[PDB]
Amino acid sequence: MERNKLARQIIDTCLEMTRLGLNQGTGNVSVRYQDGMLITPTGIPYEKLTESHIVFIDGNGKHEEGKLPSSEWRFHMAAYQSRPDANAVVHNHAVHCTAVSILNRSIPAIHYMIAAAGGNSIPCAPYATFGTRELSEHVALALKNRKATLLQHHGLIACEVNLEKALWLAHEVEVLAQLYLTTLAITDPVPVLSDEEIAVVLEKF
Amino acid sequence: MERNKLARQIIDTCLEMTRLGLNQGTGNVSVRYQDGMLITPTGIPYEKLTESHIVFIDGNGKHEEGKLPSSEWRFHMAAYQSRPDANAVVHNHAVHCTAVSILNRSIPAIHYMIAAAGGNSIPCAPYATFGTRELSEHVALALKNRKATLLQHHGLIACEVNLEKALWLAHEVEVLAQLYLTTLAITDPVPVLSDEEIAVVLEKF
Amino acid sequence: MERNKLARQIIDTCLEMTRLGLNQGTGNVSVRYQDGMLITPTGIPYEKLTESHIVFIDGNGKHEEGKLPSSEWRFHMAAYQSRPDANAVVHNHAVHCTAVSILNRSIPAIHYMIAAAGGNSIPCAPYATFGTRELSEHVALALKNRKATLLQHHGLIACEVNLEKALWLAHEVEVLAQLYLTTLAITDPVPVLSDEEIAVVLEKF
Amino acid sequence: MERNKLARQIIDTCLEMTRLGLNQGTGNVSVRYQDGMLITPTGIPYEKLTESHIVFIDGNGKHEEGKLPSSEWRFHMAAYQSRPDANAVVHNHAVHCTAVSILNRSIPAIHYMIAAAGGNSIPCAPYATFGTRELSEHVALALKNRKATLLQHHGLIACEVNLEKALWLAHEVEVLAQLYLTTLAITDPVPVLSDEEIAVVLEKF
Ligand SMILES: [Zn+2]
Ligand SMILES: [Zn+2]
Ligand SMILES: [Zn+2]
Ligand SMILES: [Zn+2]
Repeated sequence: MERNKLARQIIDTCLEMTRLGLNQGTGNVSVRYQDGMLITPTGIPYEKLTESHIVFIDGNGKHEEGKLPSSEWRFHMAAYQSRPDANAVVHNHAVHCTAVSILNRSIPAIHYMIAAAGGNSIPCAPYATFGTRELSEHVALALKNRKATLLQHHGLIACEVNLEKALWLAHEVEVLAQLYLTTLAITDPVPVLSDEEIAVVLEKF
Repeated sequence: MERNKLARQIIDTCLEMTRLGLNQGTGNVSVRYQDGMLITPTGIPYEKLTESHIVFIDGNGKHEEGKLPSSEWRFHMAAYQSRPDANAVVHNHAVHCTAVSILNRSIPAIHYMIAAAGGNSIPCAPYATFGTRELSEHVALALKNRKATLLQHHGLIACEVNLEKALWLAHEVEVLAQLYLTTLAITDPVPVLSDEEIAVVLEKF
Repeated sequence: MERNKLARQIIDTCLEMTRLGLNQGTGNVSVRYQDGMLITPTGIPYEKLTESHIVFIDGNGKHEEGKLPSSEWRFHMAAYQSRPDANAVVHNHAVHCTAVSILNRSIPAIHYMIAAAGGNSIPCAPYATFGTRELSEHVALALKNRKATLLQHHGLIACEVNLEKALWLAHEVEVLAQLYLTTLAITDPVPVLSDEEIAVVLEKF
Repeated sequence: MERNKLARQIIDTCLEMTRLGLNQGTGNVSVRYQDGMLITPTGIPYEKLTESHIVFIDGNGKHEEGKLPSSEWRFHMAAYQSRPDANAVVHNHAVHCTAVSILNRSIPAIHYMIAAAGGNSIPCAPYATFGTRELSEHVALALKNRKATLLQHHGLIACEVNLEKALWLAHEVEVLAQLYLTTLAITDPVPVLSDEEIAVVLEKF
């Protein structure tokens, strides 16, 4: 659990994300570490990334000297304080999720895998300018009882116990997003599973 | 026809499936073997899979010691008992097929390749919680006269004589799914080939 | 211009086609040769293809001994007799083109690249069972004044002077297909360029 | 900043563009150089491109002897004269952008990344035959206060300080295009961010 092993995984998650069709050189990834977090830097294209580029931001919000952390670092810190169990955070502007956040809609229970994020929906937190404390509060309120949330006019945040499951979850919500937009263009509303049905699935997971 | 050759093929089918855009670390593949089947395990990402991870489940539903078979193993066993000719089963949550299963619609004869699954349609079996005996019965009734079926709010099952044709068929039904949703957004109903026309194509295959 | 050099190119065109997202192990490719043509065989997956699998079919429709030519060989021969200038033929079931052939619509002049196929449209020939003489006649009538045509409920045929341009053209018509279906879901009709405008573009090419 | 280093980058941008899903052997790339520019040649498929194929066109519009510059070179020269700060130009026929240019619509502020191109929109310049002086004037007027523009019934032009950012920007506008068409099929108008909101984002960048 050294710093470089964690930094290598961050980078591999970036590469993997790009390969899955979710990143477009616009996302950012972090892990919980010591009293704060390790995050991707702003400005460096993912493919030029080396272990030594990863940035440490302490619990007070102070970042390592001579390194610029991602421009969206503040809602990574908000996630870690709102959800003590989260150890990794994945943010991207995946097209389908983002398109659903532009309609300012929550993703309802159109598929039983919606339970991976913890309930019968994927919420859409309200718009606030990237990098602000106001955006950070909306994110913290949306992650109180869900592991993933849309961000109106912006994209997605997913958190989990490690980077593997956070990427897995991020991908699953982009599939759910795609399903909802594809079915919504044909019929409105979209048929959903009942709350009873989701409660069984939750128990089963 | 040793166990490892069959296990290697299962793994290659997983890899291939992921490369074709159908799997997203959510499907499961099996082959008929001895008195039961060889299936993919639950919990291991496809890329960490080795021959020794594949799980044997006998005809009584008893799985090898210290191995966890996929969570969806019961409808693989239902397929093998409903269709004696099936020797391999491919299940995934391919986006277009799944989107059609959310509208709870059958895929009708919009293209002459619908005959690869054995008739003039791809049915949609009703919803039941994953991993249950009730889901297993719906699957068994849907595969009685077709080689592939949608599963409402869930995804797809395809079966054939070997893994090569089962993957081939699974991919073909995802193309058919895509065609139907793309045309359905423009016009409802979608023009179909007549039953007479499908009967000629069937004979020809 | 030996037989093996031509057979190697056929195979590379198959591989390339699959890489571009047009083939799904359902198309077939040919080249004009001697008094007939060299075509891909039926039944062999593209990746197992070797120079020695390619099939020669003479001008009388007689194929080499102990080799099965593609099941769709007859409209390849129809193309060569209807268009003396065509030296290669590419057929596939590319999703967007096929979706447009299911609406039984011609692709009109929504983009100036429609002139690559020779006019102000990409026609849609009427349905007839694959592999028949009736299908062959519709194809021959559609290619009289165009280098590419849709085939209702089926897919696409493109022909050109060599395999490079036939694949290039096939890809361009799949892009045109995608543009038309994407715009058609928003507005019906789709704005087009006037015949005057297409006549200038034609002259320019 | 030798000529070959610049020629190598042009080629890599072509390759990269094709890998991102934007090019289809139809775009063209240039860099500002000496008194004119270095551009891709017409007729050579991107994968056969070598440093020695790149063409130099002076400020008078005279191209190197025995080399044919792209057929769309004139609006590359128009870009360089309309925007002194642009050092690289990327043009392609990316499907979503092109589909939006067929509806002859501007892309409005549906996402905060619209500010990368310099304002609250991505304009759509009017149609004129490829390769003409009339097309060149529309492009010059559209790039006066934006770094990217759609071209009605045609595709996209993006310019920036270097090739890296010009490709990055071109990709971002294709994502914006996709978002707008996907949301437009569900609801018309598409919710946008207010001008006040975009003014803050602009300041922040
Ligand atoms: Zn963001
Ligand atoms: Zn499943
Ligand atoms: Zn065909
Ligand atoms: Zn162009």
